[PDB]
Amino acid sequence: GADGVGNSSGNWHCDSQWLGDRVITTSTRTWALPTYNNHLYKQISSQSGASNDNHYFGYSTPWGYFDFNRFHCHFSPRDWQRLINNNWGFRPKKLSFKLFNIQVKEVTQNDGTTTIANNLTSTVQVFTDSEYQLPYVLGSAHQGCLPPFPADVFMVPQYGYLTLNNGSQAVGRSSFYCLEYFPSQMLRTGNNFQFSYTFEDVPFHSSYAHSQSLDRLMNPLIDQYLYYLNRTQGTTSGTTNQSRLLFSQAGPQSMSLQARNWLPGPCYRQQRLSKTANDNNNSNFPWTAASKYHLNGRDSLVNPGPAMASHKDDEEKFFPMHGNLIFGKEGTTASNAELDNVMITDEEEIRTTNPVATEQYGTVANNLQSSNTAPTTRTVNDQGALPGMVWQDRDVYLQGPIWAKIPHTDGHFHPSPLMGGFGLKHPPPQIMIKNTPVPANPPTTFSPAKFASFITQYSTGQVSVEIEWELQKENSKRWNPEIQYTSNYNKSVNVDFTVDTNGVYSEPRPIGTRYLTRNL
Amino acid sequence: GADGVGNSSGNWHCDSQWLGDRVITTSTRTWALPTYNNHLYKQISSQSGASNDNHYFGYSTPWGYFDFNRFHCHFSPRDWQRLINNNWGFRPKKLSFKLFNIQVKEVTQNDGTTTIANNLTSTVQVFTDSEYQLPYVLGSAHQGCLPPFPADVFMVPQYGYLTLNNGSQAVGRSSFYCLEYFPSQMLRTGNNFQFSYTFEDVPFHSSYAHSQSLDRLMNPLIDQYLYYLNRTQGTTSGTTNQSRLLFSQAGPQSMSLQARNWLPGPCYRQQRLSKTANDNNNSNFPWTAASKYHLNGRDSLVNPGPAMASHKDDEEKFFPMHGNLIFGKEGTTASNAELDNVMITDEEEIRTTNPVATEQYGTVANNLQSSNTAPTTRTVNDQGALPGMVWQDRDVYLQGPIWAKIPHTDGHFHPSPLMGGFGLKHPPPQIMIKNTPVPANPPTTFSPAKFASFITQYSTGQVSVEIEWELQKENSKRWNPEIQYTSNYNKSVNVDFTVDTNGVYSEPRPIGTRYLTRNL
Amino acid sequence: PKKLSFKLFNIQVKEVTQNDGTTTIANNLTSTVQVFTDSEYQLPYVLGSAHQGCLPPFPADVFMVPQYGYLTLNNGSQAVGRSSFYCLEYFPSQMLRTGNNFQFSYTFEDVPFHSSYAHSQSL
Ligand SMILES: Nc1ncnc2c1ncn2[C@H]1C[C@H](O)[C@@H](COP(=O)(O)O)O1
Ligand SMILES: Nc1ncnc2c1ncn2[C@H]1C[C@H](O)[C@@H](COP(=O)(O)O)O1
Repeated sequence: GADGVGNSSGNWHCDSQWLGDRVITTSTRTWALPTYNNHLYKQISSQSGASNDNHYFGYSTPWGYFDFNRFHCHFSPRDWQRLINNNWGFRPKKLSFKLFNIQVKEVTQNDGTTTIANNLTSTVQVFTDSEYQLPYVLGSAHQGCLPPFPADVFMVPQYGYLTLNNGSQAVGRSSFYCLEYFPSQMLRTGNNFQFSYTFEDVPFHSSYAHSQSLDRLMNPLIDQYLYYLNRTQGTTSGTTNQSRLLFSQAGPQSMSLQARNWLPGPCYRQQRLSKTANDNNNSNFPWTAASKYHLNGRDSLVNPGPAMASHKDDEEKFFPMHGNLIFGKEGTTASNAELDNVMITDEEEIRTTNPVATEQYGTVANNLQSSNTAPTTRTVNDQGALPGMVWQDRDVYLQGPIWAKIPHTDGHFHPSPLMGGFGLKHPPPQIMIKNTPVPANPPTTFSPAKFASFITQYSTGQVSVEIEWELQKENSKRWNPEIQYTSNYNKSVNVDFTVDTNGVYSEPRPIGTRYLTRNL
Repeated sequence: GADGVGNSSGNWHCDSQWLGDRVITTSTRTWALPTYNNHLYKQISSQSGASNDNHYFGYSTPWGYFDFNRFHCHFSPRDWQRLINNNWGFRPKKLSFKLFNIQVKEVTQNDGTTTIANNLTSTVQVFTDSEYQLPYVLGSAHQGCLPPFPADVFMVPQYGYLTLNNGSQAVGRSSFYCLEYFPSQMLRTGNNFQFSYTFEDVPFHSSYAHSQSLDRLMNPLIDQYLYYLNRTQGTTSGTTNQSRLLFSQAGPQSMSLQARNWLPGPCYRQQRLSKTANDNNNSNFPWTAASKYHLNGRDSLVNPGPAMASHKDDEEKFFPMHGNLIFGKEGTTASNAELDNVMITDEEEIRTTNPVATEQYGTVANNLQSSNTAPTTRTVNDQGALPGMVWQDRDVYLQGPIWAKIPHTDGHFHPSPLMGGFGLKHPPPQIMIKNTPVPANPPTTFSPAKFASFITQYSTGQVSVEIEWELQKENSKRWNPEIQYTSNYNKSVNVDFTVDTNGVYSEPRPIGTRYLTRNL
Repeated sequence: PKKLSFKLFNIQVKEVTQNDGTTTIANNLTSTVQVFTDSEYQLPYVLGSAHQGCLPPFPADVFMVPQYGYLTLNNGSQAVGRSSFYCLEYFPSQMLRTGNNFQFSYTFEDVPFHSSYAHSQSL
């Protein structure tokens, strides 16, 4: 598209309607972009002896980027409700990215007054990493996404990437990337940017919860025709009754003893924590007692491990040591905030397919029992994969991640984003943005010296993201009502999901996705 | 249709699927029919001096009838949920009635043993009052409908009608009806009955509740340009300031004083009752203090009067003297049951359009105020209709009535069934049923005497009712979540809407229809 | 497995009466029976749990048709709000009198051959 100065290069498209078979979410926000790194690429690295498991090496780029890898970027509270309460599952389909109404303001600090004006002849630069040649930095829960509330304005984040490193140093195999060596479209006021993307085939999310259990799958009325051993010694114990091999036919009575066809999902035990700050051990163990992995001799915390249940029945107070995603309430410092200032997510719908995160896995034998030796039991704390296991993945919440770029390696197992969502080989490419550097005043004499005197300026405009969603409708013969998400009809202070007395949108609680029931 | 003995004349069609634009409810139940009134039409009437406001005159017919004027006859608990939580409104469209799998069993009491067998050569008789010539006895909350639970069997009710009466006596203008003077189809085993009906145009029900109020409709920020009088005397009161006419311009501050364009709905004050059996007056006033009407010098209790709100804000304990429909729990005598044995329905969603049932209506002047006379106020307890009034009708619950035959008179006002539902000029006609009388053993000598010796027999079979429902989808731009009906996810004793330990379906609570919000 | 053909026939409905000390059994011709197949897989699948009531190994043997019972999500002896109650009457079913029959055809999906072999080599 190509138009003029006094002619808007786009309209405000923010709406969503339903097709019963699918739903299209249109979102528009206002963005602002500073000049990052002073038009410079900078080599960043770990502090000279400041930390060990946090060593790193990379670069800081003068470029910014757009992101909307949060569900609340596209769905409104209400829409999310309809979605959750009605559909077995859902998925992404298409994508439409649009940049418009661009304005480049240049600022000057004269005396003690900052004046801002229009630099019409100035441009901005956009390009999309569709060949996936730039390090994919999205899908890491970073901030700078689109505001949940449409009326809010946001600052466009800065691009920074990491590389292979040996402590504070780097290896010869490390990689340096210049985004200037990429063809980019430059835009003046009245120019716009267009982009269309098509999601790959990716399994529906589980917007459902099982009404049956793995162990409670059989028939309560009929007995099995299979036999198991339940008595090794205990006979008609009185006279001459040491031991005897006795077998029983499985019945509704021997419910946790019946033959089985399937196993629970894998596991990686997490430490149990209480929300009550006195049930816990009087010691600081969020690192020395937490489950972690290490690569290249570098410890890294296994935060959202395999999908495991948060708590067993009749507790609802013990959450796993970081066994789930925790969201921070609006207005709360990034450094050591209170327990009443965060929102911990409960994964208690997957109890029927998944092992409890804090609890064990089960029992394993590890000896040759006999008259000479007593049978030994081992408590299994870590279980790899097994032929016959079935599990449910995590959950997506209104403010959770949407997709994630599956790493390009030789092998993957069950490539679903650990933080939750859709694992994509080729995910919505990265869209870069940056203000074209404008040389300040040059000398009448020639200078070979690198240019570093530029006019200070920032850009602003609108951005629009349209996404189509395929839906999986609900087909259940459940007689009684199922559970639905709802607002408290009671007389209330402030309205859930709303601005306050001085204009600040706030998301009260996290929103699960599993409210509807399907069988096994 | 015409087939044989060992050939079922129909299948069990009980299911419901959705079309997003409409929903079709198919229901099948098993019915049983005795021989009523001993194959006789009987003249019934009021007891010789047993009651005065309960005097009556009519007849008892040997016929039975089919009824399904209850929503739970067609919708399952779950379906009702989907319906309620998703649609602005709904309505009836088509109808399909089917009778089949008929069996006529004749019983004989020989000694002390009742033997039951097959009388194949016996018939049953059906016909549908489509000319509306038989007194419409449906839409009166009578019992004998189709069981909420599909597995339950029901007894087919008996037909009885009333006529014009003068106390215990009747007038010459009274009417006697013989259902034998109607053409009816007789069916043997293997015969079936078919019937299709088409609902008329009738306004959608309000499956919504207003998010705005009548008095709270204007703009909170801007002031009106209209003026009202708010001060008659109170001036700069000190010296020589008796009285002065002063007017104010309506503002957000004068909120309950601003000019108005609309009025609340009509009213007929009801007496206030408390659920706490000690707040009330120590006197029995359910008749001597209740609002009632009288025709022909006969008192009749105004049970579900005009649609009025049950209680004002911050109470939820005071219900109107019969100002709403009350349902009896499963297993509870018809005579003086406990308060904890009934379900009282709350009409607290229509607070914004309707006057409170127990509270007053407002203030009216009734004198010519002056220096000589002080202004007089009258508390209005009864308000007819008024140009500019707007009201919401009652509500339909999972177990409430569906339709009602609007009486054929010279005039109607707002012909909506007082008990709630769809007022129909021509509602689903009455379907009659009766076992064809079989003469027992006759004498070898001729007798002119009326025959009264018959073989005792009862009929049984299946019945199927299919109804199509037009839906009005939800189109709201509400940002925050709306309230939804849901089951308590908590650890529970018995499951809501389910059979118990010995096989008895029970409906826990009444189900409203207004969960979604629309503006004014 | 590849294909499947299910057929019900020669149905007879006998009704019994205990009069004095003698049980008499006779024919109730006008009586029906009801069949339906969960093809939408909406009823809890209770098969494949080694239960009894299958078809007799020996053809000459007669068998009793088992009863349907299912389980749901539970919290000890209690149930959760997310539990599910199923009524098989809310399913369209075909009713049969004497002389009526039931027909059904099914097609297995692609599933790897079973190992009717044993390796002559070792790992
Ligand atoms: N989010 C997501 N994306 C892709 N695949 C998923 C996902 N979640 C579960 N799976 C399953 C579906 C396939 O059966 C399997 C392919 O693994 P492979 O290692 O590709 O053979 O992985
Ligand atoms: N249930 C029902 N049936 C029919 N009409 C209804 C109903 N509820 C409200 N109304 C309104 C709709 C029309 O504007 C008006 C016709 O009244 P009339 O007296 O017919 O001129 O009555």
